[PDB]
Amino acid sequence: AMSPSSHRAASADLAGMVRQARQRILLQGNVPGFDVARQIELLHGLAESELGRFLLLYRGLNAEWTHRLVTHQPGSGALAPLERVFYERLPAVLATRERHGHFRRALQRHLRPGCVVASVPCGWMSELLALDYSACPGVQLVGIDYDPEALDGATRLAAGHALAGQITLHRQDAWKLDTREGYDLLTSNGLNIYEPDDARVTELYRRFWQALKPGGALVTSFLTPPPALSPDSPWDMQAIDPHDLQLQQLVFTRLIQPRWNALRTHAQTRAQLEEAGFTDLRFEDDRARLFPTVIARKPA
Ligand SMILES: CCCCCCCCCCCCCCCC(=O)O
Repeated sequence: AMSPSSHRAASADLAGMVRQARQRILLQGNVPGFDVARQIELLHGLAESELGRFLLLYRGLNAEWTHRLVTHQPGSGALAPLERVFYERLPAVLATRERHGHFRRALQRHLRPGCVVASVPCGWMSELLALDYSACPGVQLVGIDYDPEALDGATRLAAGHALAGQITLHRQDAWKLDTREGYDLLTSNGLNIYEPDDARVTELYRRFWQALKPGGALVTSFLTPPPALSPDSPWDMQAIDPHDLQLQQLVFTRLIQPRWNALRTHAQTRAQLEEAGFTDLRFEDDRARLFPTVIARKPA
């Protein structure tokens, strides 16, 4: 488990996080569509869920939960009723599954025989292990992650895979990446959205650029700001169910309080990537434009 190391049992910290969320409900009262009692029911649904508990405690996703959430097939599995609504209806969850699809299409398009593909942070390597390698013999896969549990999980997920022997894993802080021209393709999801400082994200992109061979490509992603937050929000409100958005807003803002709130526009992301040395940017937007994918080229 992610915790201890807080030196306490996770159950003790969880009770605290639940108490704090309950107080925020009681002190702030009703919201449109969800009275106090209903909010308390939502909090209980979170606390009864394995993923819900992880989010209450840690306020972000790790390798395990990114994989399990992103690869969830709607209607499948053993989920409690409310838990299933969270897995299947929240606009941001729908968006990250769309994004996952765009990552797969982009990586597949750019794959060539013998190429070296890196994922940073690799997590369980869900996207790379899902690709079709039938016409790309000799691909080498590289996974970098700072979480030893992520690397263990990648190994376990790849154990029966055709490319199990083509994987090299490294425990490294992604923010300190210093590979020089080692990869043809690099994919990254779930780092920039946790870093509110724009310059720190630009520097991460620069390390990605430095790690790519000339002519290589980066596939990454970013969460975008909603209309309340930015005059330049790309959100298509006609592509978002109003009630499910209200549900997400209550769950995120009041209950979980997620750490993935470094939201950036297409133009901001373009500026960062161009500063880092990338050209020929292509954006692959999800339907509501909550979580675009970007493919960025390093000049030959
Ligand atoms: C079942 C408990 C509630 C589940 C709530 C899941 C909300 C996840 C939102 C995922 C998309 C945006 C955040 C991505 C963050 C990341 O990739 O690390």
